[PDB]
Amino acid sequence: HMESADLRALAKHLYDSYIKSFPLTKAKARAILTGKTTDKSPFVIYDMNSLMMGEDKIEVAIRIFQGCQFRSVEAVQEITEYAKSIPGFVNLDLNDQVTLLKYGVHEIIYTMLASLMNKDGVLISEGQGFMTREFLKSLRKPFGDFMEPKFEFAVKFNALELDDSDLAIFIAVIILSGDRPGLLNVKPIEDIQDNLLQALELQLKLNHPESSQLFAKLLQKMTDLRQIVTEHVQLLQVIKKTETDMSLHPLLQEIYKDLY
Amino acid sequence: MESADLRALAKHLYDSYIKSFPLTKAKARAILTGKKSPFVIYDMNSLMMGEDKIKFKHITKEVAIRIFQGCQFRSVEAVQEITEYAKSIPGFVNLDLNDQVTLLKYGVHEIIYTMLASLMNKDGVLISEGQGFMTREFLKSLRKPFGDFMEPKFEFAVKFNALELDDSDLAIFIAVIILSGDRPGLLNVKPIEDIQDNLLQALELQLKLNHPESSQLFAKLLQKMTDLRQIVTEHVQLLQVIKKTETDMSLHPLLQEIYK
Ligand SMILES: O=C(O)c1ccc(-c2nn(S(=O)(=O)c3ccccc3)c3ccc(Cl)cc23)c(OCc2ccccc2)c1
Repeated sequence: HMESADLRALAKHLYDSYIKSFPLTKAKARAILTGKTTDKSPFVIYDMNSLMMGEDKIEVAIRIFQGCQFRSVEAVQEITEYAKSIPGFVNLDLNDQVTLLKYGVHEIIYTMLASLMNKDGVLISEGQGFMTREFLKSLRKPFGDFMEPKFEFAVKFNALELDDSDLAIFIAVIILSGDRPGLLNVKPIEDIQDNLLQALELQLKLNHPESSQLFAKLLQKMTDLRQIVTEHVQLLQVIKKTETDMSLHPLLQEIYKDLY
Repeated sequence: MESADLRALAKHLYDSYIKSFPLTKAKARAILTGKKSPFVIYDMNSLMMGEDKIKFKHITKEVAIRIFQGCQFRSVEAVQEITEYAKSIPGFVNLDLNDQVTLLKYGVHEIIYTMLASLMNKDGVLISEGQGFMTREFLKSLRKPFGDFMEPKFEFAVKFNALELDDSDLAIFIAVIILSGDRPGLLNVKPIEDIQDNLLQALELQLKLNHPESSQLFAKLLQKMTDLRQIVTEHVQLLQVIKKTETDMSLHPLLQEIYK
């Protein structure tokens, strides 16, 4: 246990890093998804023709799939930058640094994807675009079904009503998982996470006092996260045996080589 | 400001510098001179014994590369320590977040070189928080590109250490470097220079009181930031060559990400 002032200090630290590391915060995403801003209004893609006009303003299922893979790579870069700032992370064994990231980036991506989503769609191109869930759900053969459970998770997850400051600590807890497969020094990983959890517990208590057992309930959502990554990796594997024309990113190839 | 305030600011920064960096200059100096002897790497065999005995954090391809990379992991590790320290400089965290990021982005190299001198003498360099000592003859003698990559760090430390600065001098000098208002892309230079003029004020008084016998040490120390900039460009231009010359450098995709 740390003194509560130390945890408050840790939380502020991490919020600052998160702000610096991720250009599109939940705070900015919500201001776009709600409205009353002629300054911030997205272009909305709901069919093939509006997609064709989307390029001029900012095969189809592949074009969209590949574009998602490059946004994903962009996010691993941002998450890796953030992780580097978590107190203790860079002092870990170098091999374990990779393993935490190998197993953490996806669970973090979906968490952060939820900030860019509502029941009806998802922000793209750094807020400038909005692609509707119904349009994606209607893409051919294997795709389309690739996007829907993220929406199903995002709707429930977003009802916790967390903000960027809450999320910064929650992301950290994810990265610092000492039960990831193949870690060499689990002990120093748990000790760090024991601090992030303490920081998160306090942060949640103060920022959401009317919201009973949010800490518990937020920890339970990592159950949902694990399954989404399972279903997703099973899906990517099918496209790999179906589409031999297209490829993955070197960085992406690494995250999904082995893994539970 | 009143002299008591500069004495206070200097006391403040020394206190912060102590907590932020594991191995002070005072402690390194006690190690490099004499009076638990550090494990000494002076050739290929003693390095092989360095791991599996003291099992070093950064060194675990082939030998010269392994060492070259190990320096970069320590550098990344140190950047977090400097970032922690910067957060305590009065006023720093109250600046525009983009500018905090810019000041660190362009400052860490000069601070790393500066502090590297505290761990160096003419004959070698401390590693692993003092537990190791790697000889300059060994580093200087690594093959083709790598040998010459390490020797200038030593060439700098020897001249710099002839000023005979201590941690209380160095804490302010570091602060002055961070708060450099000529870094590219700053949005609000005024408050950065305002802070720098105070750190300079504290630095000038500190040197006068701590080194009264040493005329124009303030001046001579400002002249060394002329040196630092040229050494950092030389270094960066040198890394550029190794990246384009050595194809034996294949690290894990996620590692290259962390260590870029
Ligand atoms: O303890 C520390 O504070 C500490 C800080 C920096 C280095 C260190 N970094 N680099 S660098 O990555 O090229 C670099 C340098 C300046 C700016 C940017 C990047 C070095 C290159 C040569 C040398 Cl001799 C040292 C360094 C450090 O080396 C300890 C070490 C030496 C040999 C094997 C393993 C570890 C220690």
